[PDB]
Amino acid sequence: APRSVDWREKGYVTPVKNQGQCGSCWAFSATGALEGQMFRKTGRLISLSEQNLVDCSGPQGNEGCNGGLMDYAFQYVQDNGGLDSEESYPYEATEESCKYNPKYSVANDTGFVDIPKQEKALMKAVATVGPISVAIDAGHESFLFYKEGIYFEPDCSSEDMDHGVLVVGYGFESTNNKYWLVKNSWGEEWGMGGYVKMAKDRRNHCGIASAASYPTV
Ligand SMILES: *C(=N)C1(NC(=O)[C@@H]2C[C@@H](S(=O)(=O)c3ccccc3Cl)CN2C(=O)C2(c3ccc(F)cc3)CC2)CC1
Repeated sequence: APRSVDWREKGYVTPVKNQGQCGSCWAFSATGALEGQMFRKTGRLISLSEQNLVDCSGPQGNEGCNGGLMDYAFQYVQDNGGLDSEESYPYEATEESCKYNPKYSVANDTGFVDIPKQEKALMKAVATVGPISVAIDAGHESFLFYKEGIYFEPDCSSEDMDHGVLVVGYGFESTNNKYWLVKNSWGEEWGMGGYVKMAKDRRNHCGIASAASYPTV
């Protein structure tokens, strides 16, 4: 694979969003990945509706503002035959009745791919596909209060993940210096404009390769 990848530089990635006081991280991870794959396919970047996922993907197993899985979101989009745009179905950070309207659908998917649970495989996938949904262990004050540089938490778990985010690339600092470029959903005042550089090739730090996946389109 290349030594560095950054899909943001190719137009694959919407600006950093903010989930607010709703446990919808999984919905932002899933819209991020689908935004990327729709861009790959069509050349058009259109921001997608997390609220549509929050309100409507219960049947697939998601739990609204209480949590969910990116693969269940990808399944919803396939089952449903569409997903509305962010503009048409804006984000409210609370649960409400499903208001999906097929007239405003701007995305589709045909399923999803679960990546092997190794960082080499995750790198392969990022290098070829685009941005990738990942699970991480973000349950640490060091993460909540992260500002700069490559994030490494000695007490991170590779099994107990609690937050869905989006890998948009990877690289290295200087010339234990590799990182994953990770888009969060906590607004642009957290981290590096809303991004974190997660330690890469340090034995699956924080579980970043433990539940990685993307939608097929
Ligand atoms: C986001 N605001 C919150 N976190 C979750 O909803 C996370 C997202 C996924 S994950 O990325 O952690 C994960 C973990 C293991 C395997 C696959 C994935 Cl995609 C699930 N989340 C959770 O916190 C858990 C969960 C699992 C199943 C479920 F139905 C609801 C939650 C505990 C793993 C809401 C804080």
